[PDB]
Amino acid sequence: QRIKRVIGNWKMHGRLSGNQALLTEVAQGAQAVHDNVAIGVCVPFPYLAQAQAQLQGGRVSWGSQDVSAHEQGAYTGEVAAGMVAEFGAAYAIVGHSERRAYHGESNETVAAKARRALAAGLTPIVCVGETLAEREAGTTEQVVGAQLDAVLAVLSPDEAARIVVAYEPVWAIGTGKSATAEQAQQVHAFLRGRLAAKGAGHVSLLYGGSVKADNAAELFGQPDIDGGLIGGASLKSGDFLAICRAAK
Amino acid sequence: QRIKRVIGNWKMHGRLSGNQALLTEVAQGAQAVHDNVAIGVCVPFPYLAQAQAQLQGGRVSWGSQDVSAHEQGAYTGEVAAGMVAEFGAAYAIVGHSERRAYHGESNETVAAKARRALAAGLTPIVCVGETLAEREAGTTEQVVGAQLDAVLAVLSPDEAARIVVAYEPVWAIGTGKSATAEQAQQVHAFLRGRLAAKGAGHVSLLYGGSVKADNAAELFGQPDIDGGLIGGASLKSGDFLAICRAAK
Ligand code: NA
Ligand code: NA
Repeated sequence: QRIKRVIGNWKMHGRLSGNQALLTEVAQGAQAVHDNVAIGVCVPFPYLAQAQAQLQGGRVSWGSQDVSAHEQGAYTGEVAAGMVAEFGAAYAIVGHSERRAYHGESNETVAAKARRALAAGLTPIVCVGETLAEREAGTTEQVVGAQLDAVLAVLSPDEAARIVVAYEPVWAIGTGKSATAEQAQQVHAFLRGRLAAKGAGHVSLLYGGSVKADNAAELFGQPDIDGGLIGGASLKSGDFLAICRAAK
Repeated sequence: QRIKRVIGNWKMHGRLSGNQALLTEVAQGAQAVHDNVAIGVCVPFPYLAQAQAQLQGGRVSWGSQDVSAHEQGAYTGEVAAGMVAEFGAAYAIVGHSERRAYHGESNETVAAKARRALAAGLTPIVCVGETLAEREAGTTEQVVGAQLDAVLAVLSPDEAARIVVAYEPVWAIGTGKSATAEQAQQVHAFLRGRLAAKGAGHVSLLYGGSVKADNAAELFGQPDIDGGLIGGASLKSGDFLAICRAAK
């Protein structure tokens, strides 16, 4: 029995007063979700203090959407895992496809980010995923395998047991193709096998493609999908809670 | 006369209790500095709320070390200029050499960041600077000129009159080489001419190389150097205030 999780990635959205509305609604609605679902939100850096003040003591966790590969130094604009941790955050997303694409983050850089998260007392949500070109070239397993291996290679098994992994079907996001639950399960089963070989087979594997209120039950019903890293639906409390309830 | 400014770039340093100590010392010391010097600190994103609570109503301004090229969207980890503005920040650093190198930010991306900063009511500190390879190839003017032109091209003159520009001699970093005051002036005079041709000739031009208590007066005495964007010396209140006082 592995941990079920529904974690919202707000991405670059939110201002103080809209954040307070979403956070109150989610905290109030979360009381009605089955108690085995770990619910969390990852907010933009400046609002970590707000998320703490509003959610502290409740069942909703919070986190950042990135952390630096280093603990300190001449890295203008970057935020250290140690900084995020001081606001009682539980999570840090590392290696999101948007950052691998737009910021050029390599497999090895993501591995360093995972380690920094752990060292600071956060649970890293380690994102992996292949592009359309990669999938059509038949290299899905080589790619997401190399991404995950790079992270596992710098951790002991006991450290690896503490991560979360998220699969993003980048090939189905704004390309004209779409993913089925079965196609998701196929990659999750592959990733589960790599985790087991490391001795981290119990780690939560979250689906990070398009998750909406109408498809959550089908996706989360798959045997190796333990929940979701939710995009746009995480911005409207009704949709987000609907998704949280489907993870029972 | 143009606005004299000394702005500390903390880079990726600081935790809550050390931040409070530095902020207190700087605010207290700032009360004795000549009143024509605009003193500011740019802090990591999670501490913008802390800088506001501690500095509000005083003469020390605060800012972020970056802002997104976009106002909102699917840009996991990125922080919008609007978000920074809600914490009463006056500044955002855009195009720092560390971000052009480590994050691949192009000339045109920096220009978009400047615009987002202005639209949100921040003063962007637009960083320009050439590498060693560039300087030794004789291309200093072609490079820093292109970097500045990209930002000026997307602004009207009235908009351009609101920016700050900082020159970073990237060629002096980890190279053993150093810049003289006369060399700094030569580049500033070139950048001043480009600003004047746009109708933005009154803009503050800050020197962003290595500034220490013992060299500040010589650098800031140059006719086109209006102050400094300070690195490591910004981390110790005594050294930072020394630098601030020299901008009289
Ligand atoms: Na399942
Ligand atoms: Na001067």
